[PDB]
Amino acid sequence: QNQNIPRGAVLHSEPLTVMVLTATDPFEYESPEHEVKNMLHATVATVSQYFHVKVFNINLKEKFTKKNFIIISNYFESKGILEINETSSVLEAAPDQMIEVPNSIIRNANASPKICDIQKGTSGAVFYGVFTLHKKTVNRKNTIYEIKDGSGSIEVVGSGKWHNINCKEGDKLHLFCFHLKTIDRQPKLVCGEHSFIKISK
Repeated sequence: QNQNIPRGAVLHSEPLTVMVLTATDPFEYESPEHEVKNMLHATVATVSQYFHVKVFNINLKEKFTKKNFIIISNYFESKGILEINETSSVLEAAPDQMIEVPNSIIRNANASPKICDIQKGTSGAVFYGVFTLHKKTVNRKNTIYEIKDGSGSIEVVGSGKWHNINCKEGDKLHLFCFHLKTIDRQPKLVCGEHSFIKISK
């Protein structure tokens, strides 16, 4: 711990134009020092790639609206996820900087992984996606959300803000930035600091 770039992460200084595809509202979370912090999640695309983005400056909420074009620089990339820090630059693109993102990229960005492919993951691998709730178990300390698709079932462990969420079997759980851990010799998805869940009917 001597530079702020995480282990195995990369600093990108050069400007990158992206189109915003989706974004969450700002939400509060807790830092390891128990400070209340604020961020949002977003998905953005270039003409050739999409990225999930952790946005650590909620003053950027209006810039991260669907179909807006923005230019990012001085941001980190870690495990394929972009991180927009308070020190990052995020500017509104000019008309001559807008780009044409193919629909295939947008469909891809919006696709969820199958649970069987999540189950193949290495310890610590990070996943996002929308899954059907099969079974919920609220414990003293955390909640087990068992999600299922045609490829398999897996447990999602929620604690803190993600403990005892208001949902029922059959609802869809939109998971942001969960990661794989081995518990009872079986892959489970668990929260990290920046995890988020949204429920839909």
